[PDB]
Amino acid sequence: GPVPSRARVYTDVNTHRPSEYWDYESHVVEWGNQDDYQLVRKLGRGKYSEVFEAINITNNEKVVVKILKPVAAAKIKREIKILENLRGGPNIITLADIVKDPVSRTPALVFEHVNNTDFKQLYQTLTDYDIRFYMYEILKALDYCHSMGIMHRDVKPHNVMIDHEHRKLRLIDWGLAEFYHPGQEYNVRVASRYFKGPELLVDYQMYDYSLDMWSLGCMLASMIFRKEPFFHGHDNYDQLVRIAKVLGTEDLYDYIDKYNIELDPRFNDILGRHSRKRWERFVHSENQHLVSPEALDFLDKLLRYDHQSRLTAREAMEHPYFYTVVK
Ligand SMILES: O=C1NC(=O)/C(=C/c2ccc3ncccc3c2)S1
Ligand code: NA
Repeated sequence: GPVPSRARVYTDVNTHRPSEYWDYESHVVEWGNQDDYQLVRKLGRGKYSEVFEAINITNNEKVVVKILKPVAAAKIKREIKILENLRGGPNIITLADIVKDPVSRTPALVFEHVNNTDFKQLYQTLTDYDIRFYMYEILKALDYCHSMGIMHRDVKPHNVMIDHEHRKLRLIDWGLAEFYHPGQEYNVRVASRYFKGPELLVDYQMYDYSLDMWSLGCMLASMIFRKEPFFHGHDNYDQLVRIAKVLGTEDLYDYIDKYNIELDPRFNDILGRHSRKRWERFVHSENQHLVSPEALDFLDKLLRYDHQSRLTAREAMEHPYFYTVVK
């Protein structure tokens, strides 16, 4: 069968912890007072939640309330525990409270409010400097959660809240996040289509933090090339074909060979044969001011089939692309 894989950083962080850190099922929630929060406006609906702007009437500060659906099948406890474990980390959304919603009767998570324009609305208008600046801020969040034994598994523009006026960023929606345990096989039905790593698309379950670095690379490519999304698959199958048209098929087949993966036979009729395109093929008059040799080398080192070969978040922060950003 498939050959096993282990993360090359933060491999055993959870194994050394007391079980309370990662055994989210045994976590006992401390409840706040639902009357502290008055709902202001409906912001939108998640797959398992509904999200509202609200006011904390005890300090009159804006907050956001995420009321979870009872269809969660025990997944509420995981998100709560992960949010509490990561609270205070750089650029991690702050869980301010947990209350029991009086109408739905499910847990409602209370977050700090971010005066964002949501990143997907903004990330196609940024200057070269601002792409580098905000990418570095996202990397602070990812290295923090990875170093804490957690993979986000849903990195995408919608899940990065950016207050562009104040140049502040928060990584949100930890509802798909999971604790990394070496040797564990995970569900591949995570992340959003355009940001899914090759490991998910080829059904390789023993993945790790490096999944988030693929998703980050997809965001970077969309920003520097002004192409939304960069890999524009019509479904999960065509998604891998779109990747192969850029990265080539012989490296894909080498990845499959290395991990002893049984490629879904459906790919035989759609993958074709493709050679890697040099990154300069995607440069044009409208995006060339966002492209530099450093940007292309950095992207090249994120968007690799082999999850063990991609830059880690800390390696990424060391890259020359960020030498221009004030630290
Ligand atoms: O589905 C979700 N999961 C989260 O973790 C969310 C967090 C969040 C935080 C702050 C916000 N500020 C303004 C507007 C929306 C906001 C949303 S929404
Ligand atoms: Na820097």
